[PDB]
Amino acid sequence: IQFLRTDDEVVLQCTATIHKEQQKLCLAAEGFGNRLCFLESTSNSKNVPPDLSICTFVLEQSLSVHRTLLYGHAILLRHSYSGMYLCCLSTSKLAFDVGLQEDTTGEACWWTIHPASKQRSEGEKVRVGDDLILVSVSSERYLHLSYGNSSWHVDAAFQQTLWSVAPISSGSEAAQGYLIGGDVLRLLHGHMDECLTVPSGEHGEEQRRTVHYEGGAVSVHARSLWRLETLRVAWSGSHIRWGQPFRLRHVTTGKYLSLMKNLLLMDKEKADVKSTAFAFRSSKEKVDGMGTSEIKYGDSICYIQHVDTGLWLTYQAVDVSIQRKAIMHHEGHMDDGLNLSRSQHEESRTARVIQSTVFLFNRFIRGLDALSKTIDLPIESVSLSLQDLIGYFHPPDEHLEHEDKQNRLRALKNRQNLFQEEGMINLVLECIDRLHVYSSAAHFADVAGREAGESWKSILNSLYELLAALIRG
Repeated sequence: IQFLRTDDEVVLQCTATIHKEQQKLCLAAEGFGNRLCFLESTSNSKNVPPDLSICTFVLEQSLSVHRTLLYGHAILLRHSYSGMYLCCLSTSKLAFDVGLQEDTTGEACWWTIHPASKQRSEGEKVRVGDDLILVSVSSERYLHLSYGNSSWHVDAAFQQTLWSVAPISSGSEAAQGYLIGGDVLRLLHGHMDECLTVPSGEHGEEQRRTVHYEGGAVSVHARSLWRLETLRVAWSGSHIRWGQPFRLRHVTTGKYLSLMKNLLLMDKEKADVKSTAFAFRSSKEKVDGMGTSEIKYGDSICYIQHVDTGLWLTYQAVDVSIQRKAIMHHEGHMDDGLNLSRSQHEESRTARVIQSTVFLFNRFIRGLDALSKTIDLPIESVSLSLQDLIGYFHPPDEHLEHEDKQNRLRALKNRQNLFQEEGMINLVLECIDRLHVYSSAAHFADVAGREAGESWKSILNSLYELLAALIRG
């Protein structure tokens, strides 16, 4: 029986009815070019990996109207995926939209926690697996589950929804330097200065599915980053222990490492447990809460094992083809030992930004191609993504202090490098080329609709500006 404390990470869950069956849905948001919260299912996990990373919130503050959450407290929920804050927005007749904003000033980002039943009282400690009611301080409406146009949405309304809080991680008891569920990391043969990765961003989607080890500069690039995702929901951010099963998500392409007898990255929808579950072992020799920390970054030598087969993740020596292909084998090599290395928050965020940008721009491009031959043409998301991307690359305002300026400048070079290495310049150029097929905003509108026509020039101007950001000194 555990209590919630600040700096704890949680998923907010509600129960809904789908195909006449109660399914538990999780509160989620992206925050890259979309601010609105939505709902993420945890169904069929034995066959479809859940996307827990967009659903995860950190309990940042908790006060009277690390500290234990009490009923009656106002709390501030930091979305882990974006660094933005759950808030009651002023858009939507009597409901408001719920989403993310940067600004924690004002009452909009604050939520009071209330008993679901007489079982709990104000000032009492919030227990893990207590069903909560959450009230917006700014609007006095409940965090609410609603039905509309054949789907479930989240809004702020004067009707109640019970939310359960599932604990993910507890930052106040996360041992420093140890592997934690949901970590973004690299996997290295340190002696070889090689890391586990996939072919570069100048190859197409189907060409980017194969996995190999590569030395040199990839060890600071986005394509060598992986997210480790455990099989459980509750305590998905607990310490990883030897032999505990997990999936490895390739961040920059979103695909999951899978065994067919070859290794291949597979779409979410194809990523079943038997083919995608691996574990760390400390050699190849024949619970609830954070748990005991066991696997140390930099220090532990780790062997990756496929669970259903027992086979070892290993390499194929180069025959007398430069790079060593990743393969599965019952013996492997005496120097198979992986050294784990934790991703910096910056490169980690940038890799996630790139993967959602690529996904959105690819939809945009496919929409444009369909126009020139029921079309999905996300003009609004494209426009907002481009505004966030241009902010992401904003040069430090000349008014900042020295080290504050130098740190932003260092961060900017890293973002530019990572984007460039993932082929983002050519992606931006391909969007420009497709929009340039049109003579004018009116030409585009005649074909794609008024709204599209009214964003043609502004999207183009943003693409040009982003391009300039992607190459400036």
